[PDB]
Amino acid sequence: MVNIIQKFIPVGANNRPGYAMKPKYITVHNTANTAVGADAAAHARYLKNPDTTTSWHFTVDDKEIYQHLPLNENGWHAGDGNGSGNRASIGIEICENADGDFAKATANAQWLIKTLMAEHNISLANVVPHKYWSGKECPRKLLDKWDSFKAGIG
Ligand SMILES: [Zn+2]
Repeated sequence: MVNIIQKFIPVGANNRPGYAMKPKYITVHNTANTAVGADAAAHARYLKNPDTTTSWHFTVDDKEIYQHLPLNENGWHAGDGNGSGNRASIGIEICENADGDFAKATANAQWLIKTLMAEHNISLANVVPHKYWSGKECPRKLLDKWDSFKAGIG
C-alpha cells in the first residue's frame, strides 16, 4: 500500500475538460523528465499551472502517489484526440527524477495498477502503454521490457 495524495486540478482549468468517463483501459507513461525534484508532488503543482495543457490521473515516484483528476473524468495524455486513449482510460505517469529510484517508482506504479484493475474491473490486457494509442515512444524505459512490466503487476 502506497500513500495516495489527492490534488485535483481545479474545475475550470483548461487542462481539465470535465468530460464524463467510464475507464476501460489504463495507459502507462514515463515523464521523461530527469531533472532533480521532478517528482509526483512536482507534477501535481505543474498540472495546476493555469497555462498547462496536458493532464492525467496519477503520477508515481519512488516515495508516493498523486491524483490530479477524479476517475470519472478524462484527461489529455494519450495524444489520440477523442480516441479511447484520452476518452476511456486512466492515465498514469512514472517519474524519472535523477534524485529518485525508477525501480522503486515502478514497483509503486505496479501496485497502483493492480488496485485500479480490481476497482474498475479492467483486464490486464487493457493495461497498455501510451505507444498503443499515438505510436510515440512512451513509456521509454519500460517499452523494451514491457511484457515483463505487466507480468509484475499481479
Ligand atoms: Zn506518454
